[PDB]
Amino acid sequence: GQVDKQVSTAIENIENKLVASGPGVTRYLTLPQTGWTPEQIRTELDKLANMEHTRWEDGRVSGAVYHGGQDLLKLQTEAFGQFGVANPIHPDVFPGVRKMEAEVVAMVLALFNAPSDGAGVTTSGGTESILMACLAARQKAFTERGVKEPEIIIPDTAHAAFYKACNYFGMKLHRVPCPAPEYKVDIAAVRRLINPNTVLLVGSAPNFPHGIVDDIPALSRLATKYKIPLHVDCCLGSFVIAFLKKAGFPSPYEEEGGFDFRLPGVTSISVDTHKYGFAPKGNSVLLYRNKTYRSYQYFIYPDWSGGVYASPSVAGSRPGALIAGCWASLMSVGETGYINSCLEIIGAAKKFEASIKEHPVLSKNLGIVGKPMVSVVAFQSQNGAVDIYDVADGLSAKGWHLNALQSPPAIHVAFTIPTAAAVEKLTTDLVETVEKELEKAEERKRQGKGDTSALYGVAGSLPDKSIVSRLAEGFLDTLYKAG
Amino acid sequence: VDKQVSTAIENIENKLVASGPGVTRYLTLPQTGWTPEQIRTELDKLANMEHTRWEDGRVSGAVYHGGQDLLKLQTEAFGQFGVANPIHPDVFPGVRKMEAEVVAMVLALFNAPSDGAGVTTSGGTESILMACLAARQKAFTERGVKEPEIIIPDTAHAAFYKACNYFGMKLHRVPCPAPEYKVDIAAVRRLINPNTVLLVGSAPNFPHGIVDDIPALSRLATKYKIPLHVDCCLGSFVIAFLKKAGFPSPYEEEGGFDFRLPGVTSISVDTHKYGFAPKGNSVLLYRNKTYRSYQYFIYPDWSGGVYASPSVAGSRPGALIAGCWASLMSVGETGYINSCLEIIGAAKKFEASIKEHPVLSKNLGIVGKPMVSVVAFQSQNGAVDIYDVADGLSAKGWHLNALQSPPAIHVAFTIPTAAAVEKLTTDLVETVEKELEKAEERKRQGRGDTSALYGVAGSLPDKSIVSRLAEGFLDTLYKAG
Repeated sequence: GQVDKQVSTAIENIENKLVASGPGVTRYLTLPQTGWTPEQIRTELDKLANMEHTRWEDGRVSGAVYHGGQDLLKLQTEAFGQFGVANPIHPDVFPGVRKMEAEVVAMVLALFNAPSDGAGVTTSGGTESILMACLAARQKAFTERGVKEPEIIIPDTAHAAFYKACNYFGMKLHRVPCPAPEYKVDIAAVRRLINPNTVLLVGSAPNFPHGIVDDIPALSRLATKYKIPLHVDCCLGSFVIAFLKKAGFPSPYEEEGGFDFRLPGVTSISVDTHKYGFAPKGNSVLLYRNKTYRSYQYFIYPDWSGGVYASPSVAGSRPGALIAGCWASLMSVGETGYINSCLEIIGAAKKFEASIKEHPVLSKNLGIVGKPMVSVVAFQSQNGAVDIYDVADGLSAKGWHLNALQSPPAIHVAFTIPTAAAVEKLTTDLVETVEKELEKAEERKRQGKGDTSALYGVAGSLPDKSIVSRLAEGFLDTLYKAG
Repeated sequence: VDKQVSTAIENIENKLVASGPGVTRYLTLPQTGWTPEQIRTELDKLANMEHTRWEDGRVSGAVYHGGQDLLKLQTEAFGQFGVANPIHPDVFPGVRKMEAEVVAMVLALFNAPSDGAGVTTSGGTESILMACLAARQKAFTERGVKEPEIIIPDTAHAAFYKACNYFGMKLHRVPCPAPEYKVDIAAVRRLINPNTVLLVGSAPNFPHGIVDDIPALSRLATKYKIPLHVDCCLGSFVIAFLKKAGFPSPYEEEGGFDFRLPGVTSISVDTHKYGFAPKGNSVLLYRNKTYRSYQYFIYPDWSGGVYASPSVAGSRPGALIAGCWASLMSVGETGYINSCLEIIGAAKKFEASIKEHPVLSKNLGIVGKPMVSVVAFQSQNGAVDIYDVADGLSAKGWHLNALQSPPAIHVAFTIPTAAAVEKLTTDLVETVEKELEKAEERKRQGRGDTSALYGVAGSLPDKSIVSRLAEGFLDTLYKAG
């Protein structure tokens, strides 16, 4: 009962927090009987656009909007306008799109020093990329090594999409710890888990939670040695991780052959053109060391009454409009653009990182998680008087949308062109937030002795996960609740 | 074999990859960003590359509306919601709303129950995948099934195979025999076993545009307590508005083909076909939230925080969502009824033409009894090879769909193609006539046409051949240099 009531309450709170109601909220739950007018639609749409929301425009949201620049957005919009009806599955009908796509891939292959037989596909997103990589490896190991009970070895810090992959394609997952202070995968632990049913090694460049780049060289050595495909999740490093050297920022493992196709064990890399490529959402690229590989992810069904069906990825039908958007984005930004943006973003990251380490308050109370090199800075509490989640809620109350982590308890900022412009303000607000909690503790001690974010703390520590499970289930339901 | 293959592939590449003077191939990022005007210029160039003229209504079921007014609106929506990502509802509430509303509107269209739930997917493929996954997870959680099986009609969409391949399920193909080209209910029944986790039905099916016996499937589904999924991807809005338009509604008098039938647990609908939403916009419908839930992915233990996603994709395009939404609102019931009237009208007209026109009626035959937007016809004359007809129309600039079982061609009518039905009829007549003449000279004395090679390869003992051929195609799709 009680658990139930608590849950229901929590859900109700979520719904009350996400579902926007109140006078003015017209809920359109059935098709209009007569078509609205263009102006009508435009009006309503503006109305929607101006709903109250975390002001990403004010650079207060972590890694949600990477560029946001009107000029670019317009361009993307025009591209969309020109290729609105384009569907690449019909290259003979939409050749332009087909070209643009190919080119996008090419351009990315180059960024990561791909071999000449390098091949790649566009995917809707990093999730899809990862899925397809996994599938690829599975099919590979099946066709070649006749493997039937597939296994993949991932770091704990690895992106959940991998678990999704294993869940979907029926693979056994192995999570290796990334212990402090390095917060990098345990190579020995990886080695130990390698067995004949291992079909994929995974590495992160960097990883979502902490923004740490795993020991891709070491993983490559293992991969080469045991003849197992290495996949690099670079979704989040995107362009930024690549332009690091050009920007002058140290490139992860430069002196050990980098983190990309330069390393012979690296067989597949996933890159999100929509994160730091600044492409429209719905634009990622998966790279394979050779066509031979890529092929495993293809779906061909020749016996179909409707004709031979062939699809390179998950989707049959896709949006040429978005493809074109991605393309132009790349062309409009260009090497210079990316170097510049890199400079800014990484600069901001480094500045923040310094702030935490140096600022008299922060340096005493907080600590950086590992040694982040890219665009993601994760920090945790080094003072038992300051609960990190409390800090999170404190910043949230100040209008910040940062990312709360679990293992360990921490917060991360994924810096984007917007957030980079707000770094100082972030620093300020963080200082103030921290101070406040210190006073609270002081007041607690004075008194002798309400914690929010407990969902990630108390609930994070809760014995069963069923609780958080139901909580999320609600969230998701809410996402589609209109009535 | 190898040489033949390689040649074929080379022909494909030489037929899809535009080369030749002026074809600038950008294989690396420009060193300095291009200017807006430069980009616009290039983009126009790309847009005006030579291609099958869908604008002239010569492409089957690729562009459903294509109307400038709508496109502009969609474009504006995209412009306003370019950066929107629904996974952040607190950041992009509008999108979150619009989505929910879309789902609702569709749920209504198919007479969903009050506890009816639904998600948006990128497309019908994804819808189908998610339905299959849902069923699987259901049967696992509830009936502890470990070796899942699904029963589908032969005419069912390949995405089902993809689903089974992906999620490791056993697939059962049931025949759809002439003249009905509907699934064999008896054969379905016989295959039902404790490991059966999903029954499938088509409304209509892609190849022949036939609606399966959804009532019967519903009965079986209720009886054996197995989920029924209706693939409605291709019936989309048009099948929903058929009766309103005045055209007969499949199985009206037996409770229709949608949630009115108690056995119908899930329906997949493509807002991007006849909803006229931008590409990347489909909806999956479930009789109850409880059901829908099975397709959700929740990973709570993740160091980055509790991950939860409703479908395949984590990140998604709010721009597209908003576009789809507006499309609906801008078109409205009236609009859809009108478009239905036109499209179905055209289909029927074509169907009649084939049955009545002195030439065609003698040489061709409709496949089954189509009622929707897909009209499929085959050769009734051994002198006329359907694929040859296909190639003939192809030479006339038509992009129609060539089928295998049986050998046939289909037209999926869209606002464009509907406007060209007459011209299509004319060109078809002329095409047929030609092949008849050819056969005359043939018989008077005693080669290989492309489509024929497609048929020959499909008639070959092993599919490995065609497989490779397809692979090549796909590779081509990503060849830039």
